[PDB]
Amino acid sequence: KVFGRCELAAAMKRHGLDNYRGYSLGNWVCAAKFESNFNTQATNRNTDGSTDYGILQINSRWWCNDGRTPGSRNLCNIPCSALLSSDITASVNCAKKIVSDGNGMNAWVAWRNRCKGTDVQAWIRGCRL
Ligand SMILES: [Cl-]
Ligand SMILES: [Cl-]
Ligand SMILES: [Cl-]
Repeated sequence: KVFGRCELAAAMKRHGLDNYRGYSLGNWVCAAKFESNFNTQATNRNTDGSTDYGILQINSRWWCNDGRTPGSRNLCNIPCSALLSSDITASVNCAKKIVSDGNGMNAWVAWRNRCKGTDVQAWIRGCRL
């Protein structure tokens, strides 16, 4: 599913991501924009052989099981395929664990490089929330 911008903001809020660990909704929408362009089915293969999955490009090295990332963990206790669903529940619940791991949203390098320090409120501007 490719979400609309406000549609995704609303879904993220519904699932308790708004201001989670102090990160406003615009941060999360911005991260999703640059990670996946709002496409739940996004996948990308990393140089280390791991894969990133879903709207927030969650990585199989630590967070989910895909059966093909040697030496990896599955800390969200989910198959990576669950992160591709039109229902963002699994991605949100896993993101909550990731952002709580110590480095906040810096875990998403694209958030650090493209969202951090910017006017992230622009991502939810106009949205009925
Ligand atoms: Cl915001
Ligand atoms: Cl594996
Ligand atoms: Cl980047």
